[PDB]
Amino acid sequence: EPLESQYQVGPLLGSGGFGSVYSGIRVSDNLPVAIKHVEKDRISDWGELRVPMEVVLLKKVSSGFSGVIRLLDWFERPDSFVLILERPEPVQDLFDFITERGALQEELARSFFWQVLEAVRHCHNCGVLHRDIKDENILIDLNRGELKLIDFGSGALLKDTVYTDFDGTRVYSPPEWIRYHRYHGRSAAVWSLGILLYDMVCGDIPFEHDEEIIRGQVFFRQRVSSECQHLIRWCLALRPSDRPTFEEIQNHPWMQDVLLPQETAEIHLH
Ligand SMILES: O=C(Nc1cnccc1O[C@H]1CCNC1)c1csc(-c2c(F)cccc2F)n1
Repeated sequence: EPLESQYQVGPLLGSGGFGSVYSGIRVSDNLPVAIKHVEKDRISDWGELRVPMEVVLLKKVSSGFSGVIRLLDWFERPDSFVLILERPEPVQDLFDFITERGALQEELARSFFWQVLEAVRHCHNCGVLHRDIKDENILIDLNRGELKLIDFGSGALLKDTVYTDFDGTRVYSPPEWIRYHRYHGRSAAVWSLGILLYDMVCGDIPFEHDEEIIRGQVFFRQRVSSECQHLIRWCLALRPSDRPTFEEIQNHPWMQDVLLPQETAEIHLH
């Protein structure tokens, strides 16, 4: 029951706005894990089963489907919570992967983007809005060609009314947030997915400054097919209601004939 006695702690994987995250092994069966610490003073969103809203969201999405890193257990300490999360091995985040490869071939980006869409749909089906979809928050299980979302620490319960709070990543945030401090969940998620898909096929994000986000003119700095460009620009429609639904994204001509994850690993990752 001590954290100490169930887990051998390994080295730090990263720290930041979300807390500090370490590699670990579960002693009972040697299962690789990740161990995330969050200081209670740093938590502003709370929920109940009293825990961080992050733990509520995780428990909602962690019933089995493999497109999210699951919450395996958690602990409360006097000044912090400790979350025990899945750890694939070998693994690499998508930011690192794109940094190393540069812009992804479209077949690969299609496979990755499709898996992200399936994972986001799973979250929304479980009643969870992630609100920080980006390269750094997507892990690639390199052996199986499977992508997995991490970091629910800026997420919220999914609702149909306006959100007036945001603490995700600004350059992935939509023009309605920038201009009005208001957004709806789904259409804000589709904007972020447009930013993400551009990042995959171009190797960097399309917008740095607020003025570029609100102008929403997309320039392509690498060669990208016309169908991919069209999907990106649709996702990045300035008016929220002009963006595609997940169903419309997944029916788009660019999204046809996706590789399976295992095929994807055999072709592009092995
Ligand atoms: O939940 C996860 N991670 C996380 C959560 N909540 C906030 C941040 C999180 O991650 C931080 C560490 C890596 N960058 C961000 C997680 C599980 S496995 C893992 C991971 C890995 F096993 C190898 C390399 C990088 C990894 F991310 N991460």
